[PDB]
Amino acid sequence: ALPAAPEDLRIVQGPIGQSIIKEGEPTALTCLYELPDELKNQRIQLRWRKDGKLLRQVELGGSDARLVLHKQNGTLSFASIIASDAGQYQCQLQLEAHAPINSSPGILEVIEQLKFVPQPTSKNLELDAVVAKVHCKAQGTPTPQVQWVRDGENTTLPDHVEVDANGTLIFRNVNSEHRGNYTCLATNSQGQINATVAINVVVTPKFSVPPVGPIETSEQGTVVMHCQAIGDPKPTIQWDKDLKYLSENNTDRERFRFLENGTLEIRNVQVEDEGSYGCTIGNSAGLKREDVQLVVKT
Ligand SMILES: *[C@@H]1O[C@H](CO)[C@@H](O)[C@H](O)[C@H]1NC(C)=O
Ligand SMILES: *[C@@H]1O[C@H](CO)[C@@H](O)[C@H](O)[C@H]1NC(C)=O
Ligand SMILES: *[C@@H]1O[C@H](CO)[C@@H](O)[C@H](O)[C@H]1NC(C)=O
Ligand SMILES: *[C@@H]1O[C@H](CO)[C@@H](O)[C@H](O)[C@H]1NC(C)=O
Ligand SMILES: *[C@@H]1O[C@H](CO)[C@@H](O)[C@H](O)[C@H]1NC(C)=O
Ligand SMILES: *[C@@H]1O[C@H](CO)[C@@H](O)[C@H](O)[C@H]1NC(C)=O
Repeated sequence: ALPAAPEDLRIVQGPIGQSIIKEGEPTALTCLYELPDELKNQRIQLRWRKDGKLLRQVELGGSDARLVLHKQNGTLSFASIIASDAGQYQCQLQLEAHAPINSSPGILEVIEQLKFVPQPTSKNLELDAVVAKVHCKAQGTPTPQVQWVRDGENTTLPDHVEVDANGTLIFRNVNSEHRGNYTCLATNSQGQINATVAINVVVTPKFSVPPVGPIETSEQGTVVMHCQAIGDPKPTIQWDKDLKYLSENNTDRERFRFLENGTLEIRNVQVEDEGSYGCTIGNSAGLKREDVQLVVKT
């Protein structure tokens, strides 16, 4: 129950009753004011509120951003409208220790861009994964309907593929038939947008020929240890000793032979050659390692 503000302090041109603006467009809401000279040194605040919440304020009397409030004329200016700018706006002229002067409210409606939020992207699913999900959400005016189809010659979603009420594409017990290009369509009266994404099915490496040991030999003998892998993408193999990689850069080049088929052959075995040798198999999907003990008998 604060005292009323003086009559010469007033909002001359408040916001328009209703504005409709397209997302991406600039706009501005008005709050032209008259500030009498006998208050120029008082604490006077011009505030803009959105849905009842303070949004911008500037002191009018005593002591590149997208959304700014201009001191001289009270304009709330939007350099570019975004969907969340929609709401009910009101400006206030507030002298310290007095009742605020309230403008009429102004409704700001935004014609939203038809677009995905966010835009679906390509995914790699693990073979035999129990559940895998690909979200699809869009905005627009009105809110668009979202659906999934398969791209290409056969548009039907494979078995154990479904779309839930949120537009989420769901794969159950991922198998090789799930691989393909899948299209999310968002449709309303503004048109239709189409995000097609690659859904690949990958397989972490597995040993087809794992290293097998213990490998026992005598000094000056020759040993071989094997490593071959399968997977999708085609895995690479890498030899280590005690988790330290092995190559020509750190082994005797006339004794250690790294064959193309994954086999490691050690000629003229020495006592120091003993230890734990490992093969790591890897692709873009994952990694595995298996090790073997090399025993050198005196
Ligand atoms: C208020 O002043 C600013 C700064 O010059 C200007 O950009 C804006 O257009 C003005 N408001 C109106 C409604 O003209
Ligand atoms: C299209 O794909 C579905 C789902 O995998 C399958 O059941 C159907 O037989 C396919 N149709 C043709 C003509 O290949
Ligand atoms: C849809 O999303 C909401 C969250 O907005 C969640 O609570 C609900 O469980 C989801 N529905 C399904 C079927 O996943
Ligand atoms: C998707 O389309 C691209 C381009 O046509 C093609 O190379 C690819 O094999 C298709 N399928 C997947 C799973 O990416
Ligand atoms: C979706 O867009 C792709 C291009 O990315 C196109 O090849 C495909 O035919 C479109 N699908 C539909 C149902 O419009
Ligand atoms: C790799 O090739 C070498 C030489 O031909 C052979 O001795 C070895 O057994 C091969 N490894 C496997 C796992 O076949």
